[PDB]
Amino acid sequence: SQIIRCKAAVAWEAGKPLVIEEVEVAPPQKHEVRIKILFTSLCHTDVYFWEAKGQTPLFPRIFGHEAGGIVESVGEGVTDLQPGDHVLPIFTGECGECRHCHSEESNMCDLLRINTERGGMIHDGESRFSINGKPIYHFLGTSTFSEYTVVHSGQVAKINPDAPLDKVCIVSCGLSTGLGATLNVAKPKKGQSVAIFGLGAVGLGAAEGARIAGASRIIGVDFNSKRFDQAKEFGVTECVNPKDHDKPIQQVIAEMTDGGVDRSVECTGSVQAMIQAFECVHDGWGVAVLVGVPSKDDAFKTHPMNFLNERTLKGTFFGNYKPKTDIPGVVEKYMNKELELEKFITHTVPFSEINKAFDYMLKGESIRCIITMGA
Amino acid sequence: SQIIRCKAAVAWEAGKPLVIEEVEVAPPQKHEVRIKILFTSLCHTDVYFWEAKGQTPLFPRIFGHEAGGIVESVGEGVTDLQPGDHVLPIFTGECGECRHCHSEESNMCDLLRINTERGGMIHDGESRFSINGKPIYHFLGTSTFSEYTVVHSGQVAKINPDAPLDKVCIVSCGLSTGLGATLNVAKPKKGQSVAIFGLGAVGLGAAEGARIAGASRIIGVDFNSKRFDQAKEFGVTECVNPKDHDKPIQQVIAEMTDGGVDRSVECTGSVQAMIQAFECVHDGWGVAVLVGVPSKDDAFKTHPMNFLNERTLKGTFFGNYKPKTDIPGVVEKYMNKELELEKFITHTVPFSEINKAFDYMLKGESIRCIITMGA
Ligand SMILES: NC(=O)c1ccc[n+]([C@@H]2O[C@H](COP(=O)([O-])OP(=O)(O)OC[C@H]3O[C@@H](n4cnc5c(N)ncnc54)[C@H](O)[C@@H]3O)[C@@H](O)[C@H]2O)c1
Ligand SMILES: [Zn+2]
Ligand SMILES: [Zn+2]
Ligand SMILES: [Zn+2]
Ligand SMILES: [Zn+2]
Repeated sequence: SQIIRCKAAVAWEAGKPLVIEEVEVAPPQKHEVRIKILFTSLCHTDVYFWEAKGQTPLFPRIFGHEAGGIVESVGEGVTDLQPGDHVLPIFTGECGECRHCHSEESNMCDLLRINTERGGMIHDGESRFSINGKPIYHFLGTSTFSEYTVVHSGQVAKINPDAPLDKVCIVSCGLSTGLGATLNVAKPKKGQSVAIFGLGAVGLGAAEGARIAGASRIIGVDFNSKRFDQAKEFGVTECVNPKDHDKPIQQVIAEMTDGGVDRSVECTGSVQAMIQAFECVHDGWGVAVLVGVPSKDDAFKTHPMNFLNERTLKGTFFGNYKPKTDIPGVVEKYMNKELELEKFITHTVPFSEINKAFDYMLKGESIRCIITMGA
Repeated sequence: SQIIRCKAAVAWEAGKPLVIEEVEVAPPQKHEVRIKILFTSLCHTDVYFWEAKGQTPLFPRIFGHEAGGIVESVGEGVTDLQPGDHVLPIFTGECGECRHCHSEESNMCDLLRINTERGGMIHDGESRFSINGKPIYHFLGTSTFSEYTVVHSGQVAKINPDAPLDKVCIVSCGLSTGLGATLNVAKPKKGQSVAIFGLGAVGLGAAEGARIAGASRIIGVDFNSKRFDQAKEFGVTECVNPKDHDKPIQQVIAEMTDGGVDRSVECTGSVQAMIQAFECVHDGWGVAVLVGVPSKDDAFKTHPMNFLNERTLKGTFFGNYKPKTDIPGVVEKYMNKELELEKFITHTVPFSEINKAFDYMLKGESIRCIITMGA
């Protein structure tokens, strides 16, 4: 393997439109594999770092971590992948030899866990992308906004090759995160009630999951009332717009629910919402799960007696799925009609029109928009 | 059943020496029981409300909520208890028919949960205590600093009659609170490491639980370095005093343990300790437990990524033990030589020297001082 010349959607500057550039993609080194991206979608996390809203801004940069693609070649030492394999890159990985990989509870691999500041590869600290000899930096070790990318093999999930990559690409971030937030972490019992603050693609995976758990009540909570109608299709039974109420939104919920919900799942990334997501669960057994990544440093607060009232609070990342281990299995779940994915997909654009995807999410019009390479 | 005259140590005024008086104990009304008290000990919670540290001063009052005694009579409607049974009054009850009692998760009876303001019985708002026809108020529905007391049956754990009442009386508050915090909420795995903040009766219960639980490293955290020596008997392998460190205490623990403890237990009620207790645990699988009850209203505060890096925060009450159902069981553990309680009892005084117990505890000289009626 040599260096590939391909198209990538490059961000040169914070909060500005992406540019399709001809870039050069270096070959994979030890433990890296080089992937042909076939399909990708946009996740809000891309937008947050694209706006350099919160994080250390780093530009120029190639975003994208929700994708479906094909292994083009593999690096030295790689035994679990080969050219031609159908794969999903995931923003956080699984080495199989750390305590966290070794743990039943955690997916925060000491090696391959999410790192949002890092713009280069693990191996040598260099970027595999460049234009005119200058590095274009990586994202979450995936950088899927390029026709070809290089990803550590540990962050690459081989899946059933008959799976349509243009549906199952959403399984690589948003969908599983919400889903897992519910099934693996909150773990609502049959008949129980669940509150979900945020109804984007993540929130709706969580809803799909609580329904999957047999929750009897799934309360959708969102500031954008226009997200409400579609939400019932994913298992949501009622929606609440905090603006439509004088009461504290957690007080609104506690009253709806003879005291508060059984589980809540936080999907938007607002600390007050987190505060609100925790305080809206029932005492004694309520468990709140935070999953939206916050931009503020605002503290989680509250009178401790809510806890001493035996309410638990768990935080999660990527639905606590182990990437190489579980995710191939989840994809199988769609072939098997447990999971209905087409409905998460509301827009489609060609790679050449990738900027339409930023526009749609920012207008609250899309859940997921699929971007198609080669167009 | 008629009225009883006996000795009681009555508090007429805050922070003042208790005085032994002859009082009258009315018979128990519906769902109540009258208990002959054999042994009682003091507790920091007694001193606080006795000092009128914070709440609403209420005097005259009969304090005491750790005791072992014998059922003398039961009021109409009591079926789970009869005259002669050995019991422990608990500061909080289990009505068995409220929403909390029905749950698997919670021990916070909607009916019988702790109340520090109430001076009379539930049934009728009246006190069963009097001197010359004037009420002496209850404390925590137990008032065990009396030869006889009347207690709602929901607050009485019928226990093993072979149990030495002069040992197992401490199981009804402080001790079980810590113990359960570990074993029921934190649930440290065999071999895991634990940090415990606060080395009072509660901490030492928590420390004891972790030992029982098979923790391999049990780190004690307290500002009074003089509690450190006695903690090793309770399973603590090492202690750290923040006053001996410039560094934030959570940062210190994290380097000592290569990232933070597997489990933590916050036992002081200091909010600053709550933040540290949560932040000193390991990401991915760390679980922090707050059990110390705050005396101030400061909010818990923390950066959200601390959660999303998959830490978990749980608060519990009375160690998540159900008063009527579980406390008898913890007592079996002492019987079966699983629980070593004796090491907690540092003093014994006759009921007549009850004011010494205040002194001993106020000089921080005691863990527990057992008080013996009839002397
Ligand atoms: N933990 C993970 O591994 C993981 C994976 C994917 C996404 N995320 C993060 O999850 C969050 C959601 O992602 P998404 O793609 O589904 O976003 P999205 O923009 O498509 O949806 C966000 C929803 O939350 C709503 N919202 C915004 N502020 C709110 C507030 N104060 N109160 C209530 N609702 C509010 C918005 O209306 C929006 O509909 C993001 O924060 C993302 O960075 C985390
Ligand atoms: Zn994402
Ligand atoms: Zn690992
Ligand atoms: Zn006590
Ligand atoms: Zn009850």
